[PDB]
Amino acid sequence: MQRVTITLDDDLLETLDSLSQRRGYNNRSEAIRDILRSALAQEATGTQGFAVLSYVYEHEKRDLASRIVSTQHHHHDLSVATLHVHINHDDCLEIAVLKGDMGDVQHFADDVIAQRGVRHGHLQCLPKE
Amino acid sequence: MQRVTITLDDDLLETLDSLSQRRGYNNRSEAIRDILRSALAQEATQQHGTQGFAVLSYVYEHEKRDLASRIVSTQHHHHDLSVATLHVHINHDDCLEIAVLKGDMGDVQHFADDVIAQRGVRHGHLQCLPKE
Amino acid sequence: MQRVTITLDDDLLETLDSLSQRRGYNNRSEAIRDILRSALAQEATGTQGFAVLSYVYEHEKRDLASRIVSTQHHHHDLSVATLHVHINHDDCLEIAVLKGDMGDVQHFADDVIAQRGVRHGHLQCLPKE
Amino acid sequence: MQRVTITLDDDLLETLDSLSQRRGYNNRSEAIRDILRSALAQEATQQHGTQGFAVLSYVYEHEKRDLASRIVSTQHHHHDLSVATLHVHINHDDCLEIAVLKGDMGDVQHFADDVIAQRGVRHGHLQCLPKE
Ligand SMILES: OC[C@H]1O[C@H](O[C@H]2[C@H](O)[C@@H](O)[C@H](OCCCC3CCCCC3)O[C@@H]2CO)[C@H](O)[C@@H](O)[C@@H]1O
Ligand SMILES: OC[C@H]1O[C@H](O[C@H]2[C@H](O)[C@@H](O)[C@H](OCCCC3CCCCC3)O[C@@H]2CO)[C@H](O)[C@@H](O)[C@@H]1O
Ligand code: NI
Ligand code: NI
Ligand code: NI
Ligand code: NI
Ligand code: NI
Ligand code: NI
Ligand code: NI
Ligand code: NI
Ligand code: NI
Ligand code: NI
Ligand code: NI
Ligand code: NI
Ligand code: NI
Ligand code: NI
Ligand code: NI
Ligand code: NI
Ligand code: NI
Ligand code: NI
Ligand code: NI
Ligand code: NI
Ligand code: NI
Ligand code: NI
Repeated sequence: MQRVTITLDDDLLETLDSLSQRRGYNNRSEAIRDILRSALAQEATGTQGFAVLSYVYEHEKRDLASRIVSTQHHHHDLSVATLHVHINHDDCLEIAVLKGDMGDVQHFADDVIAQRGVRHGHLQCLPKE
Repeated sequence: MQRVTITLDDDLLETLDSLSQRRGYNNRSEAIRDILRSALAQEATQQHGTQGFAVLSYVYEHEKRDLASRIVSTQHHHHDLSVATLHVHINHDDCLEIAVLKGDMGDVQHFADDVIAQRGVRHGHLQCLPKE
Repeated sequence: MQRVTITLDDDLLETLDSLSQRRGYNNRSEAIRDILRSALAQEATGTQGFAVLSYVYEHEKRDLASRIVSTQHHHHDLSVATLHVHINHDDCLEIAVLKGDMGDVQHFADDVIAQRGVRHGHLQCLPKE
Repeated sequence: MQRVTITLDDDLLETLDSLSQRRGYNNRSEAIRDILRSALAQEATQQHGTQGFAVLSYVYEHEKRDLASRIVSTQHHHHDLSVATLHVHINHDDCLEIAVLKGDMGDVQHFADDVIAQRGVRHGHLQCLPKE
């Protein structure tokens, strides 16, 4: 067993402690060691497949409604279908199911979320494997 | 029962006959009686004061005139009637969209119009399933 | 202008009259003439395109949940994606978006709705034209 | 601020290093600090007593063992948490499904488990967007 010293800010530690107590850990190291185990295990996650793109945006702002649909049409091949739920008067929750090469999928995601007016962008890839 | 006579013009009649022919009908009363029942029956499912769910389909060419931004804005104005919308990019220009609505079958009718009656939207189609 | 005499049962006429009065028609003929106009106009509705299949079914009954998904997988090519809303504890509202030759679409619809356990089956075809 | 020392075993560490390498990290505190914040932050969005919406994705092979009938039955048991589910037939065996949920972020967590924790379901993934 090796050792590693990290520096953490007060608020993070305050939440982490609140959690280590309740979740039944003897101390910070024990609790952090556990989060690492799960997190790294998820890193066991090739060129083609499907993907789920989630994100929230406001239809008005920079005419995003039109922009995001136009964008998706430029890559309509990669697009399978898009689910959309109106959450409030301004925001919209959208989920685009994508098919094709992961490279194209990665690019598609950027065209949609890496821009002003879009929040909570999330992309899960499901490669053929 | 009760017999009723309808006054039809030469044109409307030549129509009812070629289409009834194509659809296997050999008799006008039958062709007309079904069209009628089919109508009044759909007329029903739409009444106000009845709850339920509905399916609204339609195709639109996103570019035109902010139909995307206006179609989406219209659904937000009535967000309480919307459950979720499914959109499929048909080709570089056409958008197939399907919206599930729940609530008063009446208000739904309105909603279908506010959208289906928008310059640029075609193939509109509603289907109300009263909660029974 | 030609003439056509049809026979209608009491209840239908009772609804039709209630309607002709309120909707402002002078009589049955005037009201029926109007329904015909619209109905026949809709008959202006070739081999390929998309379609929307709607229907309601109860997940339990004859294991429909599994059957309808298995069915759709036999024709997964014609299937683009399927929306599903749980309406109550027993019934489900499902809408399948279909792509392909109308012939295949017509067949697909029968495999899904023309059977016990399924209600309100509806199919709108959108051919490439 | 505050410095903390973690006791790691040779294996967990060789892991954190090859994966941090692949991801461009050159320092362990940074690799670990982000993993941590990312975790506690997601831990948050899930609390009970907060409303909102969520996205639940997962893949399943419909045949297996009535996973179709059981997955769908489970969603009906909690129908109030469901908004709508989107299903895509990946291939002759795999079903990609996406369910939108709204309500207490807490109950949602449960729901994700009742399904994601079903023999035959893989690639499960939740994303809670607290109504703020
Ligand atoms: O688009 C990718 C995702 O990016 C962010 O989450 C990332 C976060 O930005 C990243 O820092 C973390 O990785 C933790 C950093 C640890 C690395 C991986 C393992 C080896 C060492 C570095 O993963 C999460 C998702 O799981 C967003 O919060 C999420 O909504 C989005 O979908
Ligand atoms: O699957 C096709 C549709 O079949 C039924 O509606 C049909 C009805 O069964 C038919 O009888 C009527 O046609 C009226 C009969 C008139 C014919 C057409 C014109 C020429 C003469 C005959 O159309 C409606 C739909 O529009 C169902 O109620 C509907 O949910 C379903 O989607
Ligand atoms: Ni050691
Ligand atoms: Ni193209
Ligand atoms: Ni919206
Ligand atoms: Ni409101
Ligand atoms: Ni691009
Ligand atoms: Ni996989
Ligand atoms: Ni009589
Ligand atoms: Ni589109
Ligand atoms: Ni309105
Ligand atoms: Ni119809
Ligand atoms: Ni019914
Ligand atoms: Ni005449
Ligand atoms: Ni095949
Ligand atoms: Ni259901
Ligand atoms: Ni209930
Ligand atoms: Ni078949
Ligand atoms: Ni057309
Ligand atoms: Ni300090
Ligand atoms: Ni499937
Ligand atoms: Ni439960
Ligand atoms: Ni995530
Ligand atoms: Ni937010």
